[PDB]
Amino acid sequence: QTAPEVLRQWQALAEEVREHQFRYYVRDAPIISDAEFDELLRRLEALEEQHPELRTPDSPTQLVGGAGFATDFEPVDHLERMLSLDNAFTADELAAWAGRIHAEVGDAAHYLCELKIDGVALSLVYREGRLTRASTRGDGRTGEDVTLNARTIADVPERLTPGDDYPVPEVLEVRGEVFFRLDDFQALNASLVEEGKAPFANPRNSAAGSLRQKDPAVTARRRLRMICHGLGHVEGFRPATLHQAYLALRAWGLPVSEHTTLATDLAGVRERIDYWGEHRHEVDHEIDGVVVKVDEVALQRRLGSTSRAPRWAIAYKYPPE
Ligand SMILES: Nc1ncnc2c1ncn2[C@@H]1O[C@H](COP(=O)(O)O)[C@@H](O)[C@H]1O
Ligand SMILES: NC(=O)c1ccc[n+]([C@@H]2O[C@H](COP(=O)(O)O)[C@@H](O)[C@H]2O)c1
Repeated sequence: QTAPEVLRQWQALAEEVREHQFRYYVRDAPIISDAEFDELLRRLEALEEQHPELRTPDSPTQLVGGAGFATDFEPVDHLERMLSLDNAFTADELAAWAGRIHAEVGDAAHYLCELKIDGVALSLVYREGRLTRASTRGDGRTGEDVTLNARTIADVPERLTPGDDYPVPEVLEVRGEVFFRLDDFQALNASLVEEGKAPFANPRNSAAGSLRQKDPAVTARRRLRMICHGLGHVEGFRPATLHQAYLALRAWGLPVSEHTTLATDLAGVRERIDYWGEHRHEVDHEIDGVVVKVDEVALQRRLGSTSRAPRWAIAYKYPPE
């Protein structure tokens, strides 16, 4: 065993160094000067000379000076199973879902109405306010590790911002959608064609492909965006409602949509659906529908979920744009 202070110092220094290596090489966006970084690395190298067992092929020093940053899409489990959503395509279907909800929990349920973004699902995990893992949906229990790629998304903060009202959770699994804005999708296609590459047929395909890059620097060069729309496993945070949960996401620095509204009953839900039916074209990214969710966490627990989806939510899908 190496002495505890030595090990502590090495770990801390190596992590700080690797982070700047990632920020400089992958993102082309350093956050400390070249001089500052150089002293940092010099120090890590000194520590390793004094204790050569610390020099490993994985060290930011011994091996990885050019880069060692590749995504391999290895399977990684979600903390809580990621489900899909049941759909409704007609007024009748939606009313039937509402009725079922009424029969189980009466008039105690309110409905959060969110815009359904037609992108790529991404699950992020923050441990003690720090981003540790990001993965794809996969089969729901297990997805693919695209942590490095997710680290290049501007909207995804590496660290959560501490706030008076909302303390940083011990563990936070937050779900969101990754997408391109329409103008950015066109721009990307033009750039791809300029290099002799095939363009993407649609923004969803384009987001998926941009996200899933073995080399995260490719992802860093593209304007991916992310909007959080849900919660998985959480520790140190017990929001009464989804809407209140979104306020904490905001305080912490996570990206959330400004188009969400809280309806009190089905008439309110119906109004939002009719409204976005008329105005979804004005949003700068693709919206295929409206997701209706029982807002009260306790009611969500009661209603539960099936193996494939929540009973407490439903996606009202429009006709193709
Ligand atoms: N606001 C949203 N809330 C929940 N899920 C959303 C939202 N927007 C997009 N989605 C995605 O919609 C997926 C289910 O969609 P679908 O299979 O088309 O019915 C989710 O699993 C999410 O990844
Ligand atoms: N400002 C930075 O964060 C940063 C990080 C990594 C490398 N670099 C620059 O690139 C070279 C350093 O060696 P590495 O190639 O591991 O990073 C030096 O020119 C260094 O200043 C800068």
